[PDB]
Formats: sequence, C-alpha cells, structure tokens
Amino acid sequence: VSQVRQNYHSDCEAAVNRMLNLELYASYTYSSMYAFFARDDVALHNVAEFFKEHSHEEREHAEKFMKYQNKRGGRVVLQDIKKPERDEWGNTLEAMQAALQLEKTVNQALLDLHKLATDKVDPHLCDFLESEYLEEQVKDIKRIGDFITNLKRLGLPENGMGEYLFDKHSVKES
Amino acid sequence: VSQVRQNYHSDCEAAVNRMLNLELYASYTYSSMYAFFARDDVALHNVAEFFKEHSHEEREHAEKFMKYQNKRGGRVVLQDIKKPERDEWGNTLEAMQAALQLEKTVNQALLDLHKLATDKVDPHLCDFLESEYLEEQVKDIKRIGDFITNLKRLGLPENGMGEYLFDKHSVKES
Amino acid sequence: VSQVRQNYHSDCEAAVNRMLNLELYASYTYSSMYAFFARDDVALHNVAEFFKEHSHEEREHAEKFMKYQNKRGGRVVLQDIKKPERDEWGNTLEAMQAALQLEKTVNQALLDLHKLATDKVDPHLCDFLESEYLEEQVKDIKRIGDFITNLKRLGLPENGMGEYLFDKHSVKES
Amino acid sequence: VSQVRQNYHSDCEAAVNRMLNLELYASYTYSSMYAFFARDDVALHNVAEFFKEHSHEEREHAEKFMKYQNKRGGRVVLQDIKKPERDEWGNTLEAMQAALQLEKTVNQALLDLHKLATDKVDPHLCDFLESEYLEEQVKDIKRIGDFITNLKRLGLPENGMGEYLFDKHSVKES
Ligand SMILES: [Cl-]
Ligand SMILES: [Cl-]
Ligand SMILES: [Cl-]
Ligand SMILES: [Cl-]
Ligand SMILES: [Cl-]
Ligand SMILES: [Cl-]
Ligand SMILES: [Cl-]
Ligand SMILES: [Cl-]
Ligand SMILES: [Cl-]
Ligand SMILES: [Cl-]
Ligand SMILES: [Cl-]
Ligand SMILES: [Cl-]
Ligand SMILES: [Cl-]
Ligand SMILES: [Cl-]
Ligand SMILES: [Cl-]
Ligand SMILES: [Cl-]
Ligand SMILES: [Cl-]
Ligand SMILES: [Cl-]
Ligand SMILES: [Cl-]
Ligand SMILES: [Cl-]
Ligand SMILES: [Cl-]
Ligand SMILES: [Cl-]
Ligand SMILES: [Cl-]
Ligand SMILES: [Cl-]
Ligand SMILES: [Cl-]
Ligand SMILES: [Cl-]
Ligand SMILES: [Cl-]
Ligand SMILES: [Cl-]
Ligand SMILES: [Cl-]
Ligand SMILES: [Cl-]
Ligand SMILES: [Cl-]
Ligand SMILES: [Cl-]
Ligand SMILES: [Cl-]
Ligand SMILES: [Cl-]
Ligand SMILES: [Cl-]
Ligand SMILES: [Cl-]
Ligand SMILES: [Cl-]
Ligand SMILES: [Cl-]
Ligand SMILES: [Cl-]
Ligand SMILES: [Cl-]
Ligand SMILES: [Cl-]
Ligand SMILES: [Cl-]
Ligand SMILES: [Cl-]
Ligand SMILES: [Cl-]
Ligand SMILES: [Cl-]
Ligand SMILES: [Cl-]
Ligand SMILES: [Cl-]
Ligand SMILES: [Cl-]
Ligand SMILES: [Cl-]
Ligand SMILES: [Cl-]
Ligand SMILES: [Cl-]
Ligand SMILES: [Cl-]
Ligand SMILES: [Cl-]
Ligand SMILES: [Cl-]
Ligand SMILES: [Cl-]
Ligand SMILES: [Cl-]
Ligand SMILES: [Cl-]
Ligand SMILES: [Cl-]
Ligand SMILES: [Cl-]
Ligand SMILES: [Cl-]
Ligand SMILES: [Cl-]
Ligand SMILES: [Cl-]
Ligand SMILES: [Cl-]
Ligand SMILES: [Cl-]
Ligand SMILES: [Cl-]
Ligand SMILES: [Cl-]
Ligand SMILES: [Cl-]
Ligand SMILES: [Cl-]
Ligand SMILES: [Cl-]
Ligand SMILES: [Cl-]
Ligand SMILES: [Cl-]
Ligand SMILES: [Cl-]
Ligand SMILES: [Cl-]
Ligand SMILES: [Cl-]
Ligand SMILES: [Cl-]
Ligand SMILES: [Cl-]
Ligand SMILES: [Cl-]
Ligand SMILES: [Cl-]
Ligand SMILES: [Cl-]
Ligand SMILES: [Cl-]
Ligand SMILES: [Cl-]
Ligand SMILES: [Cl-]
Ligand SMILES: [Cl-]
Ligand SMILES: [Cl-]
Ligand SMILES: [Cl-]
Ligand SMILES: [Cl-]
Ligand SMILES: [Cl-]
Ligand SMILES: [Cl-]
Ligand SMILES: [Cl-]
Ligand SMILES: [Cl-]
Ligand SMILES: [Cl-]
Ligand SMILES: [Cl-]
Ligand SMILES: [Cl-]
Ligand SMILES: [Cl-]
Ligand SMILES: [Cl-]
Ligand SMILES: [Cl-]
Ligand SMILES: [Cl-]
Ligand SMILES: [Cl-]
Ligand SMILES: [Cl-]
Ligand SMILES: [Cl-]
Ligand SMILES: [Cl-]
Ligand SMILES: [Cl-]
Ligand SMILES: [Cl-]
Ligand SMILES: [Cl-]
Ligand SMILES: [Cl-]
Ligand SMILES: [Cl-]
Ligand SMILES: [Cl-]
Ligand SMILES: [Cl-]
Ligand SMILES: [Mg+2]
Ligand SMILES: [Mg+2]
Ligand SMILES: [Mg+2]
Ligand SMILES: [Mg+2]
Ligand SMILES: [Mg+2]
Ligand SMILES: [Mg+2]
Ligand SMILES: [Mg+2]
Ligand SMILES: [Mg+2]
Ligand SMILES: [Mg+2]
Ligand SMILES: [Mg+2]
Ligand SMILES: [Mg+2]
Ligand SMILES: [Mg+2]
Ligand SMILES: [Mg+2]
Ligand SMILES: [Mg+2]
Ligand SMILES: [Mg+2]
Ligand SMILES: [Mg+2]
Ligand SMILES: [Mg+2]
Ligand SMILES: [Mg+2]
Ligand SMILES: [Mg+2]
Ligand SMILES: [Mg+2]
Ligand SMILES: [Mg+2]
Ligand SMILES: [Mg+2]
Ligand SMILES: [Mg+2]
Ligand SMILES: [Mg+2]
Ligand SMILES: [Mg+2]
Ligand SMILES: [Mg+2]
Ligand SMILES: [Mg+2]
Ligand SMILES: [Mg+2]
Ligand SMILES: [Mg+2]
Ligand SMILES: [Mg+2]
Ligand SMILES: [Mg+2]
Ligand SMILES: [Mg+2]
Repeated sequence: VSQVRQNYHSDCEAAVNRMLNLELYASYTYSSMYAFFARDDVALHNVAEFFKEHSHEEREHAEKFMKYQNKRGGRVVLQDIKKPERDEWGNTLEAMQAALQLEKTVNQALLDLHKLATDKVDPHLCDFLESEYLEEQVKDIKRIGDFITNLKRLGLPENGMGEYLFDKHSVKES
Repeated sequence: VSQVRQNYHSDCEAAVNRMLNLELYASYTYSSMYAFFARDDVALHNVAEFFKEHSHEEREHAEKFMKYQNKRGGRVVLQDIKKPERDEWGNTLEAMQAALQLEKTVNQALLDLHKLATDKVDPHLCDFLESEYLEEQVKDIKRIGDFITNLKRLGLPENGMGEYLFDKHSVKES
Repeated sequence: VSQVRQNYHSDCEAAVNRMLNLELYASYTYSSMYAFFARDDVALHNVAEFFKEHSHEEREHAEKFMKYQNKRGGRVVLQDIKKPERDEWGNTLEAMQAALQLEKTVNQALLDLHKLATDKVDPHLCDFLESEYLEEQVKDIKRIGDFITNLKRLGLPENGMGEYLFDKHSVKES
Repeated sequence: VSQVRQNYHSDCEAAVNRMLNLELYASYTYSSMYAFFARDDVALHNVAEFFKEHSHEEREHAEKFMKYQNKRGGRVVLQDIKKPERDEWGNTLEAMQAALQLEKTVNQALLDLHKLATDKVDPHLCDFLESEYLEEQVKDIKRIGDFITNLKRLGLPENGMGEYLFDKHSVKES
C-alpha cells in the first residue's frame, strides 16, 4: 500500500485508469478530425483548428487523471489507445455529430465515475470530477449542439456555401 | 436559536468545534518541530522553516472553522490545546513521518466530518470541506510522502550528508 | 489521385503514416516515464518533467508528419497507439537507458525513411527529414548518453544520494 | 573558365538559365491574372492582389537564380519571356486551376534540376533547391488546391455569390 493512500478504493483507482484511456482515445479522434479537415480536398482550416484544439484539451484532461492517480497513491496503468472509429469524417455536420456523441460518451463515463466515488464514499474524487470536468463537459456539449443546429440551418450536407460560411463565422479564425 | 441558523445540525456544530481544536493541535505540533530543527545541535533551518510555515497554515485553517461556525449561527467553543506528543523529533525523517501521520489524522477527521454533513443533509458544509480542505490536504500528504521517499533514498537516518543535502535542495531556502 | 500530389510515392506515403504512429508510441512511452517518476515512492520530479517534456516533443513531431502527409496530398491513416513496454521503469538509469534505445529506434526509422525517399527520388521528403528531424535526433541521443554516463558516475543504481543529486543538477528545475 | 568556378557542370549552368526564364514566364502569367481580375467587368480585387503578389514572388525567385549563377561562376543568359497562354482567365476557378498547373510545371522543372544536380554530384545546387524552392513550392501547390476545393464548394463557375464570397474571405483583403 502507498504511504499516501487514504480512502481510495481499488475500484476507483481502476476506473481512473480507464478514464485516462478514454480521454486519450477522445484526443486521438479529434486529431483525426483535424487532419481530415486540413486535407486539400476538404480544406476547412478553421474547422480543422477547432478539432485540433479539442484534441489538445482532451490530452490535457488525460494528464490531469495521471496526476490525480499519483496524488492519491494509486498507480497509473496504461493500455493501448484505440484508433478512431472512422478514417474520414464526411463533412462538418457529420464530424460535429460524431463529436457530440463522443462528448456525451465521455460525459457518461465521468458521471459513472462520480456514482462509483459516491458509492465508495470518496468526496475528494467527487470534488475533482465536479470542479475539473462536469461543467466544462456540459459547456462543450452545448457548444457542439449549437453548432449542429447552425449547420442544419446552413443547409448541410448539401449546401457547400453554407459549410464555407460556418468555417468563416462560427469557429474562431486560425 | 440564532436568527441566521438554517439547516445546521447540533452534531455538525460540535464537530466543527472539534475540528477547530484539532487544527490548533496540529499547528502546535508543527511549531514544536520548527523549534527542534532550529536548535544549535540540530541546525537544519530550511526544514525548520517548512514546519513553521505549516504551523501557520494550520492556524489559518483553525481560524477558517471559527468563521464558518459564526457564519452558520453556531457557537465557537474552545478547549485546551494539547501539547505535542514529543518534545524532540529525532531527525528529518522521523519528523516527516510524524507529519505524514498528523496530516492523515487531520484528513480522516475532515472525511468523518464530511460523512456527518452528508448524513445530516448539509450541502453547504460538504462544499466548504471539499472546496477549502480536502484537496489541499491530499497535496500536503503527497508532498510529505515524496519527502520521506527522498529522505530514505538519501540514507536517513544514518547518512548525515544526505540529511544536510535534503535541507539545501528539497525544502525552499528560508 | 489528389490534385496536389506530385512526385509522392505510395510507399513513402505509407511509411510517413508508420512514422506518425511511431512518434505517438514514443510520446506515450515518455508519458509513462513521467508518471512513474512522479509517484510518491519514486518522487524525482525534475526527472519526471524531463520525460513529460519529451512526451510533448514527440507528440509535436507526430503532428508534423500529419501535416506533411496532407501537404503532399497523401492521406493520414491512423493505427492503435501501443502501450509502453513496461509499466514501471526501475530508476533514473534504467529509464534513461530505455530512452536511449527508444531514441535510436526512432532514429533508425527516420534513416530508413530517408533511404526510401532517396530510392524514390523524393528530395522534398529528404529535406524534410534532414531539416526537421535528423539533427534534433542526434542531439537528443547525445544528451541521453551524457546523462547515462553521469548516472553511472553517480553510482546508480545503488547510490540513492547520487540519484537525488542528478535530479537536482542535471535536469532543469521544474 | 571563371576563377570562382568549382564543381559546376555546364549542363547545370544551362538548366539554371532555363529555370530563370521559367520563373520570369510564371511571373508574367500571374501579372496577366492580376490585370484580368482588376478589370471593371471582373472586379475581384482581392483575387487580383493574390495574383499580383505571386507575380512578385516569382520575379524574386528569378532574381535568386541570377545571383546563384554568378555566385557559382556561371554566366546569366537571358531569352525572351513568352507571353501567357491566355489573354483572359474566365473566372476565379479557371484562374486557380491554371495557377495549380503552373505551380506544378515549375515544381517539375525544379525536381528535374535536382535530378541533374544529383547526377552531376553538385550538393551545393541540391541544397539551394531544397532550402530555397522545394518546400515553398509544396506550400503554394497546397494553398491553391485548397482554394480550388473551396471554389467548387462555393458553386463556381455558376454561383456568382460564391465567387464574391471567396474574394472576401479566402484571400487577404488588399
Ligand atoms: Cl485506501
Ligand atoms: Cl486521501
Ligand atoms: Cl483509508
Ligand atoms: Cl473514510
Ligand atoms: Cl475511493
Ligand atoms: Cl480498496
Ligand atoms: Cl487499471
Ligand atoms: Cl482502459
Ligand atoms: Cl479553409
Ligand atoms: Cl505530485
Ligand atoms: Cl489517497
Ligand atoms: Cl493501479
Ligand atoms: Cl491508457
Ligand atoms: Cl492494451
Ligand atoms: Cl486494449
Ligand atoms: Cl482506447
Ligand atoms: Cl463515428
Ligand atoms: Cl471511414
Ligand atoms: Cl462516441
Ligand atoms: Cl458518498
Ligand atoms: Cl462522499
Ligand atoms: Cl468543470
Ligand atoms: Cl450540455
Ligand atoms: Cl453558435
Ligand atoms: Cl439549403
Ligand atoms: Cl441535414
Ligand atoms: Cl454557430
Ligand atoms: Cl438549524
Ligand atoms: Cl444555511
Ligand atoms: Cl432549518
Ligand atoms: Cl433543509
Ligand atoms: Cl448540519
Ligand atoms: Cl440540531
Ligand atoms: Cl462543542
Ligand atoms: Cl475539542
Ligand atoms: Cl541549516
Ligand atoms: Cl461574519
Ligand atoms: Cl446556518
Ligand atoms: Cl456550540
Ligand atoms: Cl479548541
Ligand atoms: Cl478543555
Ligand atoms: Cl481538554
Ligand atoms: Cl488539543
Ligand atoms: Cl509522534
Ligand atoms: Cl520526546
Ligand atoms: Cl497523528
Ligand atoms: Cl446528503
Ligand atoms: Cl446534502
Ligand atoms: Cl482544498
Ligand atoms: Cl495524498
Ligand atoms: Cl520531492
Ligand atoms: Cl547511505
Ligand atoms: Cl531508513
Ligand atoms: Cl525531495
Ligand atoms: Cl505522385
Ligand atoms: Cl510535390
Ligand atoms: Cl508526379
Ligand atoms: Cl519527378
Ligand atoms: Cl516519394
Ligand atoms: Cl506511387
Ligand atoms: Cl498507411
Ligand atoms: Cl503504423
Ligand atoms: Cl523530486
Ligand atoms: Cl495545409
Ligand atoms: Cl506531393
Ligand atoms: Cl494513405
Ligand atoms: Cl497512427
Ligand atoms: Cl490498429
Ligand atoms: Cl495495431
Ligand atoms: Cl504504436
Ligand atoms: Cl523497455
Ligand atoms: Cl513493468
Ligand atoms: Cl526501443
Ligand atoms: Cl534520390
Ligand atoms: Cl532525390
Ligand atoms: Cl533537425
Ligand atoms: Cl548522437
Ligand atoms: Cl551532462
Ligand atoms: Cl557509488
Ligand atoms: Cl551501474
Ligand atoms: Cl549530467
Ligand atoms: Cl567546374
Ligand atoms: Cl563551388
Ligand atoms: Cl571542379
Ligand atoms: Cl567535386
Ligand atoms: Cl554541377
Ligand atoms: Cl562542365
Ligand atoms: Cl544557357
Ligand atoms: Cl530559356
Ligand atoms: Cl473586388
Ligand atoms: Cl556576389
Ligand atoms: Cl562554382
Ligand atoms: Cl552560360
Ligand atoms: Cl531568360
Ligand atoms: Cl529568345
Ligand atoms: Cl525564345
Ligand atoms: Cl518564356
Ligand atoms: Cl492556360
Ligand atoms: Cl484567351
Ligand atoms: Cl503550366
Ligand atoms: Cl550526387
Ligand atoms: Cl551530391
Ligand atoms: Cl523552400
Ligand atoms: Cl503540395
Ligand atoms: Cl482554404
Ligand atoms: Cl451552387
Ligand atoms: Cl465546377
Ligand atoms: Cl478557402
Ligand atoms: Mg512504502
Ligand atoms: Mg486495485
Ligand atoms: Mg482495432
Ligand atoms: Mg464543489
Ligand atoms: Mg466549477
Ligand atoms: Mg472544455
Ligand atoms: Mg471534457
Ligand atoms: Mg459573409
Ligand atoms: Mg465578415
Ligand atoms: Mg435572537
Ligand atoms: Mg448543540
Ligand atoms: Mg497532557
Ligand atoms: Mg449522497
Ligand atoms: Mg457532493
Ligand atoms: Mg478545489
Ligand atoms: Mg496545504
Ligand atoms: Mg490541511
Ligand atoms: Mg479531385
Ligand atoms: Mg498507397
Ligand atoms: Mg498489447
Ligand atoms: Mg538543420
Ligand atoms: Mg529534440
Ligand atoms: Mg526526435
Ligand atoms: Mg549539491
Ligand atoms: Mg546548488
Ligand atoms: Mg580570369
Ligand atoms: Mg556551358
Ligand atoms: Mg508566341
Ligand atoms: Mg538541407
Ligand atoms: Mg527548408
Ligand atoms: Mg511561395
Ligand atoms: Mg515557387
């Protein structure tokens, strides 16, 4: 047993390792979306940069779980990072729809970890999730939903002019 | 009943007074460690200053419980502050080991108070503990554990050169 | 065929995807080393930060291969990122020895890609490797070799005081 | 023989003169595109400025070949600069398609000169091409390809509103 460990259940330790992996998986998916939108035959570079920034965010969130594990006296255990589900992402609407689903998947895993922490009477882990993850997660889901609404309004997938305009106005100039 | 009191159980009020006392006790122990390391026949002044700073931190944490009590309409009730368990602290390793145990004792009392607050359905007291105590407590326990690991690596208790080097490199120059 | 593609062999395209994967693999290994050295029972935080910085460097080098692929009209194809070979890294000497081997493995893959680019008469890919990778790779290998020499001089693995001193003097304060 | 000449084949000297001419030819084509887009019955002035800037770039690249020739002890020999292939350029899509082809033609000539330099064992000329031309050439080809993709998305040639929007958003305000 680690000399620092106190009130830290083995199940929570394992679930934090699984969260770490899921954040890395999410980062890698967003990296794939970045590369797709930067293709010469896609060429929506502000959309590409949005996804690149989200990849970096998810990697930072993985790092925060590594540090959490060590602070509690758990032990980081890494697994393979699975490649993304698709190699090509269709268009801005399909990608944003996939991002919404990804963000909801990550949110459900966070919520499930909060349930576990609650069951194991671990208020430090509850706090960590509430303070560092849950709200920023709700904000991301909201933003992507707002984007999907606007992509539909702009006539995606058919309306290429609409897609062009989204890249100029909805996402920040890179 | 205080005019401000709302949703504040008598048991929680009493437990906050006991936490106040425990923080004062912890402060006083750290003060003893400070004085020991500043002795002419010990003379590890950066280690001494580390413990002096921790004494001041614990006193500030006691003050925060006094203010909490008043904000909720409870009543501060003070008890004697017991002298520390030892009059002399051996060496840097023994002191850090005693500090780890002290920090874990304080952590357990915080966690027990969170349990009580949860049982009495007091989310304000839960929040206060999560926001002001639990994380900083985990950080302190981690730091002291890291120090103990390094003191062992440096050959304590036998290796005086190792002890000298810890005071120069691991704790901030005072 | 991409409208931008010119003088870019399919074999080179595939080898760039494999390089991308290898850089991600190297990043992930360095992340594991970071987490290990930040454990409470290891606690060599400057060594940990050295490896964290190298993880970030390798991730940036992966990103540069993604961008290269798109610039040439190739297509990024991602594979799983394999977990590192070890879950725990022994001590600073064992980790640095593993890092040397990793850097040499990456170097050999770069050199092999340069051979391929040369065989396929692709001077743009040769230049990219020479200008962005080969020299920085030689510098990293040299630095890690210098470190191993110093860790041996300091008496690793047995000499814990030596290991402590390396973390204070050889790697930058984090 | 020039007193400075060393390791500089006559064939390479001649090919550098031909490259100089081709860069001047490319400059002149881009100037024609500039003038076309500035016509009162075309009036896409940001597109016009993009082509004017590229004309100036190609002229600068011609000048760099003149200086190279002199530095090696070769002798600049000028030929007529042929007028561009068209007197009118249709619309933004047709012009960008012609620019892509032009950039690929120049790239092929650069690559062919690198082959020649390699055959004549002239590493200075290889370096010059790799360091000053090949990468910037790949970037230009990529940019123009990205533009063509966006012009198609915007409904060119039929969609005049799309063409108007490209001039406002894709090319820098002049
Ligand atoms: Cl525990
Ligand atoms: Cl704890
Ligand atoms: Cl416990
Ligand atoms: Cl507990
Ligand atoms: Cl737990
Ligand atoms: Cl457990
Ligand atoms: Cl696990
Ligand atoms: Cl996992
Ligand atoms: Cl774009
Ligand atoms: Cl830490
Ligand atoms: Cl813990
Ligand atoms: Cl574990
Ligand atoms: Cl993992
Ligand atoms: Cl695995
Ligand atoms: Cl797996
Ligand atoms: Cl995964
Ligand atoms: Cl998907
Ligand atoms: Cl796919
Ligand atoms: Cl998903
Ligand atoms: Cl609970
Ligand atoms: Cl709890
Ligand atoms: Cl949050
Ligand atoms: Cl939401
Ligand atoms: Cl919006
Ligand atoms: Cl529409
Ligand atoms: Cl739709
Ligand atoms: Cl929007
Ligand atoms: Cl009450
Ligand atoms: Cl209240
Ligand atoms: Cl009440
Ligand atoms: Cl209530
Ligand atoms: Cl209460
Ligand atoms: Cl009560
Ligand atoms: Cl009381
Ligand atoms: Cl008391
Ligand atoms: Cl001292
Ligand atoms: Cl007050
Ligand atoms: Cl109250
Ligand atoms: Cl009271
Ligand atoms: Cl008291
Ligand atoms: Cl008393
Ligand atoms: Cl008493
Ligand atoms: Cl006491
Ligand atoms: Cl004691
Ligand atoms: Cl004593
Ligand atoms: Cl204690
Ligand atoms: Cl409750
Ligand atoms: Cl509650
Ligand atoms: Cl806290
Ligand atoms: Cl801790
Ligand atoms: Cl430390
Ligand atoms: Cl020793
Ligand atoms: Cl010992
Ligand atoms: Cl230390
Ligand atoms: Cl090709
Ligand atoms: Cl090319
Ligand atoms: Cl080709
Ligand atoms: Cl070729
Ligand atoms: Cl190639
Ligand atoms: Cl091919
Ligand atoms: Cl591939
Ligand atoms: Cl691969
Ligand atoms: Cl350290
Ligand atoms: Cl690009
Ligand atoms: Cl290419
Ligand atoms: Cl491919
Ligand atoms: Cl990959
Ligand atoms: Cl795979
Ligand atoms: Cl695989
Ligand atoms: Cl891998
Ligand atoms: Cl290994
Ligand atoms: Cl292992
Ligand atoms: Cl290796
Ligand atoms: Cl070659
Ligand atoms: Cl070549
Ligand atoms: Cl380099
Ligand atoms: Cl080297
Ligand atoms: Cl060195
Ligand atoms: Cl030794
Ligand atoms: Cl050895
Ligand atoms: Cl060194
Ligand atoms: Cl010569
Ligand atoms: Cl020469
Ligand atoms: Cl010669
Ligand atoms: Cl020669
Ligand atoms: Cl030559
Ligand atoms: Cl000759
Ligand atoms: Cl000539
Ligand atoms: Cl000519
Ligand atoms: Cl205009
Ligand atoms: Cl000159
Ligand atoms: Cl010469
Ligand atoms: Cl000549
Ligand atoms: Cl000419
Ligand atoms: Cl002529
Ligand atoms: Cl002629
Ligand atoms: Cl000409
Ligand atoms: Cl033409
Ligand atoms: Cl014409
Ligand atoms: Cl052409
Ligand atoms: Cl050669
Ligand atoms: Cl050569
Ligand atoms: Cl270049
Ligand atoms: Cl290109
Ligand atoms: Cl673009
Ligand atoms: Cl249209
Ligand atoms: Cl068309
Ligand atoms: Cl564009
Ligand atoms: Mg132990
Ligand atoms: Mg376990
Ligand atoms: Mg698979
Ligand atoms: Mg909270
Ligand atoms: Mg918050
Ligand atoms: Mg966020
Ligand atoms: Mg999130
Ligand atoms: Mg507009
Ligand atoms: Mg605007
Ligand atoms: Mg009253
Ligand atoms: Mg009472
Ligand atoms: Mg007594
Ligand atoms: Mg509850
Ligand atoms: Mg709660
Ligand atoms: Mg907090
Ligand atoms: Mg603290
Ligand atoms: Mg505390
Ligand atoms: Mg095509
Ligand atoms: Mg292929
Ligand atoms: Mg495996
Ligand atoms: Mg260089
Ligand atoms: Mg480097
Ligand atoms: Mg490298
Ligand atoms: Mg020293
Ligand atoms: Mg020093
Ligand atoms: Mg002469
Ligand atoms: Mg000649
Ligand atoms: Mg003619
Ligand atoms: Mg070079
Ligand atoms: Mg260059
Ligand atoms: Mg250029
Ligand atoms: Mg060029």
